Amino acid sequence: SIQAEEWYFGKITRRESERLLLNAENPRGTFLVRESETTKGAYCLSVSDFDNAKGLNVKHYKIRKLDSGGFYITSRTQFNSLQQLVAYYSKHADGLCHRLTTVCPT
Ligand SMILES: CC(=O)N[C@@H](Cc1ccc(CC(=O)O)c(C(=O)O)c1)C(=O)N[C@H]1CCCCN(Cc2ccc(-c3ccccc3)cc2)C1=O
Repeated sequence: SIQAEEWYFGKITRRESERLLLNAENPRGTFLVRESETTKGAYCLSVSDFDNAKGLNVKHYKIRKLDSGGFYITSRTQFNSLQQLVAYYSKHADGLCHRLTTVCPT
C-alpha cells in the first residue's frame, strides 16, 4: 500500500508541497508523492531542484495509474507499482530535474 510509504504525503496541496520542498537544507531530488489537486485517481511527484539560474526550486510531475495496472509519468516507461516507479526514478534522472534522492522533511 502506498499510504504506508513514508514518501506518500497523500492529500496536501501543491503550495504546501512547495513550502516543504523550498527548504534551503534540501539537496536536489528531495521529493514526495501526493494526490493531484485536479485529477481524481492521479498523483503528483513533487521534486526539489537547484541550479545557478533558478536557485532552489520545485517541479511537479503527474503520475498516471491505469485501471490496467501500470503507473507512469511517461506512457513509454511504466511500472507495476508506485514503489517501483519511485525506485526506478531514484536511479535514472531520464526526463526529471534530478533523480529522486531523499524524502522531504515535514
Ligand atoms: C503548472 C505545473 O507545474 N504543471 C506541471 C505538470 C502538473 C503537475 C501536477 C499537477 C497537479 C497538482 O499540482 O496538484 C498538474 C495539474 O493537473 O494541473 C500539472 C508541469 O508542467 N511540470 C513539468 C515538469 C518539468 C518538465 C516539463 N514537463 C513536461 C515533461 C517532460 C518530460 C517528462 C519526463 C519525466 C520522466 C521521464 C521522462 C519524461 C515529464 C514531464 C512538465 O510536465
